[PDB]
Amino acid sequence: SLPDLKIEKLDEGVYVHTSFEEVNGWGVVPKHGLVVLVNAEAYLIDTPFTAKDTEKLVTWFVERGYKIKGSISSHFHSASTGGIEWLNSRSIPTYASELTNELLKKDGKVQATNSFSGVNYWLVKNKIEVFYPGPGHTPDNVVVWLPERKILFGGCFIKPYGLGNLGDANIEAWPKSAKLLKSKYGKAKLVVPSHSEVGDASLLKLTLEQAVKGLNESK
Ligand SMILES: [Zn+2]
Repeated sequence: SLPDLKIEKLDEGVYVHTSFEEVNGWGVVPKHGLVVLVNAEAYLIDTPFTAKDTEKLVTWFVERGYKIKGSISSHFHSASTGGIEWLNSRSIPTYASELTNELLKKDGKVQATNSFSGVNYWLVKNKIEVFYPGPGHTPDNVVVWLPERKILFGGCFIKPYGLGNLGDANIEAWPKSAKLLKSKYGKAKLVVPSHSEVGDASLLKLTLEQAVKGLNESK
């Protein structure tokens, strides 16, 4: 029995949702995503691994007066797209970049209903921006920046303590990508990694350092 889905308030209009999967090392590993409340509507930033937890997360907010306006998945792995099938099935708009949908399709997974490309994309005009620093953890990974609170959701592109699974990683490009991220969001007040506790802009530096170390230690 895996731990129960958790939903904790991180900042005004921002919640961190946490779900868990069983791996082959850390046994049970926590996966953090967010929920951004704009007006009386909620935007899911990454989905839980399963339909069960995505449903629990959706209903938690629906029962509090919030309509689910949509979800955005930061990379193709289930940790971020596990709930797209369920959300699609409820006609809740789901978003992913073209690269992500291509990896999903290729992996025989259901794709986001709405796609996008380019370095940056505003999911919600001046409130939720999606940024692509380039390949790192996976070919498609993106981050989501909330300008108002200065919060950066890094998903698993932010690896401040070690890079983890390199299976779909691009070790030679990760450094460049992390440099661009660090220059782009040095102003973040909070950086939310997928598997670790929340931190400040230092996580961008630390991620860069691990990426560099990883490239060096590869050749
Ligand atoms: Zn991943």
